[PDB]
Amino acid sequence: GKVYKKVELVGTSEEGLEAAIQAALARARKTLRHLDWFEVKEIRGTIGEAGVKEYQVVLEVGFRLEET
Amino acid sequence: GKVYKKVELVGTSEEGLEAAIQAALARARKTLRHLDWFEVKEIRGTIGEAGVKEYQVVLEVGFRLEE
Amino acid sequence: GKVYKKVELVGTSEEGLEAAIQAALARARKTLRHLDWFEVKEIRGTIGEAGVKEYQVVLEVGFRLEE
Amino acid sequence: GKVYKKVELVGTSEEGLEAAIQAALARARKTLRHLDWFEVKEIRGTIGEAGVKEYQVVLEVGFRLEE
Amino acid sequence: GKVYKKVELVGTSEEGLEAAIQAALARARKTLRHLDWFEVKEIRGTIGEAGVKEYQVVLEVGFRLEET
Amino acid sequence: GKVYKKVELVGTSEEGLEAAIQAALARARKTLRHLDWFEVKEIRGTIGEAGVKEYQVVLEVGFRLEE
Amino acid sequence: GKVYKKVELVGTSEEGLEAAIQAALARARKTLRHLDWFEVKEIRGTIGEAGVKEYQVVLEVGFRLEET
Amino acid sequence: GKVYKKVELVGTSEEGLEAAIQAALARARKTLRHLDWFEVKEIRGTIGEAGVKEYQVVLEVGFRLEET
Amino acid sequence: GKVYKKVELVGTSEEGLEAAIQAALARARKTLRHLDWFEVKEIRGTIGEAGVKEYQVVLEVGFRLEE
Amino acid sequence: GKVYKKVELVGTSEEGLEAAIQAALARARKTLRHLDWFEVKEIRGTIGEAGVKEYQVVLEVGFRLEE
Amino acid sequence: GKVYKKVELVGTSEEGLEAAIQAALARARKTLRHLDWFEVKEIRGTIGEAGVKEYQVVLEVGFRLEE
Amino acid sequence: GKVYKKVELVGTSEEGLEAAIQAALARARKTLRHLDWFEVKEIRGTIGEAGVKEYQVVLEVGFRLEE
Ligand SMILES: [Cl-]
Ligand SMILES: [Cl-]
Ligand SMILES: [Cl-]
Ligand SMILES: [Cl-]
Ligand code: NA
Ligand code: NA
Repeated sequence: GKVYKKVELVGTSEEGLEAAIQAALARARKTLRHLDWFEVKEIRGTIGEAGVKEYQVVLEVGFRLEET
Repeated sequence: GKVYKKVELVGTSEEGLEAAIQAALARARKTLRHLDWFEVKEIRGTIGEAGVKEYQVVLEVGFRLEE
Repeated sequence: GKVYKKVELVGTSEEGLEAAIQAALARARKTLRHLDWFEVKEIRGTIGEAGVKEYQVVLEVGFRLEE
Repeated sequence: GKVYKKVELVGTSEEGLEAAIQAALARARKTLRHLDWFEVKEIRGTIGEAGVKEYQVVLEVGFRLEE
Repeated sequence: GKVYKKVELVGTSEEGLEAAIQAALARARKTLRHLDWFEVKEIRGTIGEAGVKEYQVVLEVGFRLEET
Repeated sequence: GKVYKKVELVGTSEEGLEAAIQAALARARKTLRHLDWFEVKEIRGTIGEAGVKEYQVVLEVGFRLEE
Repeated sequence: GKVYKKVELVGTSEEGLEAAIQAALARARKTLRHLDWFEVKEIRGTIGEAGVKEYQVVLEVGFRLEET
Repeated sequence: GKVYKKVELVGTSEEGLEAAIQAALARARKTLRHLDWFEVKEIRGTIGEAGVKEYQVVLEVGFRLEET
Repeated sequence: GKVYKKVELVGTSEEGLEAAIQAALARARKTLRHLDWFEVKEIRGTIGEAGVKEYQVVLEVGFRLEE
Repeated sequence: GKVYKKVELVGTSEEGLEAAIQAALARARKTLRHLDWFEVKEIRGTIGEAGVKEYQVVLEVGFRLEE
Repeated sequence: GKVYKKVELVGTSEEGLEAAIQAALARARKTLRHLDWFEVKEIRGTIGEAGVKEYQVVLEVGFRLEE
Repeated sequence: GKVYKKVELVGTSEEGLEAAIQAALARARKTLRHLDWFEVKEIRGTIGEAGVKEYQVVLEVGFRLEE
């Protein structure tokens, strides 16, 4: 029947976790069609003088493949 | 001694991770007594036109059992 | 030497596990060349009134990269 | 707002994997409402004179909770 | 064929691992029928002035379900 | 009390999962005594022109050791 | 070449995940030098009358070691 | 240099964990030479009317292989 | 808020599992303050002529940090 | 902020581990831009008459995506 | 169809990783026939005054079972 | 009675895996006494113009504690 594909991305953001996630999805939408779900694999980040510099969320984005 | 039980729930929310966790805890409080701790197992979600449709957090809720 | 690539697909089917795997592989053949092997990562599915609605097999497909 | 609950069951059958899964779902449908999805956690079984005696599929059944 | 259900419990005890396990099983038999097997998932505990305060054993208890 | 041993085998087959499992158990029966249970660890396979060429199921076979 | 060390901390906060993480990092910078990155290992918490009492984020903090 | 081999065994005992472990080692000593170490993989068991019927410890036994 | 630290120790003992855990906690108490909880990660050991030479339990010890 | 993508490759070589890794990176450089980091997931290989025939290293290559 | 067996070995060497793997495989050749592949499970070692004393590679060796 | 402690380090080197491990052990020897063993947890690295820029090996170093 239907077949999906999953790509692994790493969204980053200085705002927070949800922001990093949306950042990855926003870019995914530019080149991938039929985005359906995502799964968080890792949550990490860089440290600056004020604490967290950047949040980095590693996630898998699942999307439906078309006919051909 | 004391004995606890753990149940696995998946709280959802279009707002955020904390909201999804709270949603699951809110519902848990209605039928389970002595809620003590939770452990997040998975974080996933669905995608819509604006990006994240709903955040889904799989978590285990531990509570103390009576008698 | 030789270098391979692995892509993650999710084949579905209402018939069974083998069918879901085949579905994923059939679509893979359309856009990928030199498909060599697959590894099943997860087996899950949706539930309907008759039980299993659709079986969903998450798998990795390995194929030889050209050049 | 929505909240789901997952329970772990072990379906068994002498027929095969799919049958063992259906067996667990069939029994689940008797006491649980709004069955949505299932995840296979382990596949094991017992051995008899003719090979596989009984297939045993440990799976999680997710279902939606009423507010 | 037969169907089983597994529940996750945490048995505790100041005496030891075996005691913690038994404590969990003892309570399990008061509300669950047809207990067949258990599986240890975690072993943790709290620390007191004399070392271990209480042992905590997270385990899954498997029991057969009645077709009703 | 009693003691068991577990060996890891990989059964293969062009027909399906159950068949690959059976193939491993069939061969295990020829040199091992008191076979009791099995656990599936991995499910993988090779790809051919028609899709799945061979299904490969890695499993652990548990058997009682004699004293 | 360079060598790094990782320490495991648990930051807590009644506000949220990002806050818990920052709390851990804030304390980390008082005794550790050259903090470079962090990795979330677990997310758990305690439950109170209003739901989440406190969020607990277990994380690893990586920092560069000084050759001395 | 040296090469070791690991076999997986399941020791059982009604006494307790340590007992099940020793049970597996005792039998291992009968047919395997140069036993060096063991690693516990799983701890499970059966349930009887008095609680735990049998403890079952799944472990790997490592031993040194000889010349030929 | 409060911040904890976790250290990983491997307590040993020729007596048993509980003893090995205690051995690690005893030593921990000498240089670490505010010990709160422990988590067992691994259970292994060495083998001698009488069977188990020494039990080794890898565990993490969590304690609250000051200021 | 920025977004990265990770692809899974398997580099192979008859000489060793580093060589297999390099082989994967060499090929990755031909079609992927902004390669930043890699992570080794698995190390396996084939066996021949002289021992190791080919070393196979499965790794993830992370690279920055352009906007 | 064909059935394979996997045994777990631990090769050691003071020279390096590849050497430890080869050591395990060389001894394997002495008593096992039809060695086909290996999978590295762990990489550990002992420490001496000069740093690494011996590298120890835990691996699984797959081979075709006869008949 | 004996108690060990494990610390997690990340050794780096542009030479190779073994070198990165030695780098971590070398630095470890400067502040830690009774280094006994090490376990490799991850192998990763950075990518440069020529392929691997720097190998990074995350490992745990076990050492014996003084009573
Ligand atoms: Cl791709
Ligand atoms: Cl329940
Ligand atoms: Cl430290
Ligand atoms: Cl054997
Ligand atoms: Na948040
Ligand atoms: Na004990």
